[PDB]
Amino acid sequence: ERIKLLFKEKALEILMTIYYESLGGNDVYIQYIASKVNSPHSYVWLIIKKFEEAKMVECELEGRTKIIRLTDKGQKIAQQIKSIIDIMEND
Amino acid sequence: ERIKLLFKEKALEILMTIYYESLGGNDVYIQYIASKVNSPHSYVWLIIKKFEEAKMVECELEGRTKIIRLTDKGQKIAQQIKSIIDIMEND
Ligand SMILES: [Cl-]
Ligand SMILES: [Cl-]
Ligand SMILES: [Cl-]
Ligand SMILES: [Cl-]
Repeated sequence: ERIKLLFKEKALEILMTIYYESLGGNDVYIQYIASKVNSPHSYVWLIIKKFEEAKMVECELEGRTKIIRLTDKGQKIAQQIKSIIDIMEND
Repeated sequence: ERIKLLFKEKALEILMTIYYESLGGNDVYIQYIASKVNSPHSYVWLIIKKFEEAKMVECELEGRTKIIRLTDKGQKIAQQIKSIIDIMEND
């Protein structure tokens, strides 16, 4: 909510979902991101393409499965956002 | 624009305006923030109140002049956003 004050909530949760899922050791599937966030599949896809345009993620097809990975740039950004979230939540 | 992808552009520019103005040594006046950002005075005031609620700024009246200052919390957040902006702009 203080988060909504500064961030686009939907795009943020997509980015951080990719971050935590990859950090945990999972290949990140677009379907998985959808199950975790409050957006329809088509909206997730749209945001992923925007991230790709911004050189923050790369995606590739493995058969019928879309896999998303953070670029070094996307990773740094997610890490910094993680700290902002921490700071915002700690009074 | 990649900024708009993740951030609320209007709130962001208000926060960073406070950050750079204070860093330069100015008392930050609400009127000044308005001259720098693309928002009407009343919208700036609304955002400032939200920041105040989030304990990121404090404001006070000096006569008829509203002065805004970042709290330690607001300062840390602005600093982290500064790095994100830098990262986003450097390919
Ligand atoms: Cl992997
Ligand atoms: Cl990379
Ligand atoms: Cl001062
Ligand atoms: Cl303080």
